[PDB]
Amino acid sequence: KQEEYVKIPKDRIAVLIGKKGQTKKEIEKRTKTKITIDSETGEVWITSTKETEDPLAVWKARDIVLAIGRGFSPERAFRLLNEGEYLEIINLTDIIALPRVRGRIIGRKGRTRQIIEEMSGASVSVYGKTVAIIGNPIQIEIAKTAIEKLARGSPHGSVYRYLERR
Repeated sequence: KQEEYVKIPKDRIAVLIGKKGQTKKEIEKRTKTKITIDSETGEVWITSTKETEDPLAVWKARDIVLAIGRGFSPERAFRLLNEGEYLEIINLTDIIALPRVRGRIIGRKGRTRQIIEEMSGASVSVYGKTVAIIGNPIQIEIAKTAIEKLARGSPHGSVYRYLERR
């Protein structure tokens, strides 16, 4: 027996559930957990079943839920099922008003965020008040560092050279 409890934005619940519960059920099937959603509050419970492999199966389902909630598509959140892959959520507030930080990370037509992902190997989601990263710890650390530089006003050339070096 095991229960993880989280809360995602009301904005995201519909994407977590998907077409007639298809996404919710895809997460349940891949992790062997039960996901229970409150559609009014955005509250989500991730519970183990008799089929659950181990504690990490629950944490991974929870992190997929959290990743979707922080703006990753479900297809992109399912990266977290891979071993050695972790989720890191950063509040934009403590790496620096806000739409300007988001634009610095994303770039013109999202090109900077594509450069960060290609070069670090991490997946990156900029959404509301957070940036969220999916990667092995090293990949996360590289994307995190580039994002921090960009948030503080570091020129693109410096960030791109830093990323080449990594």
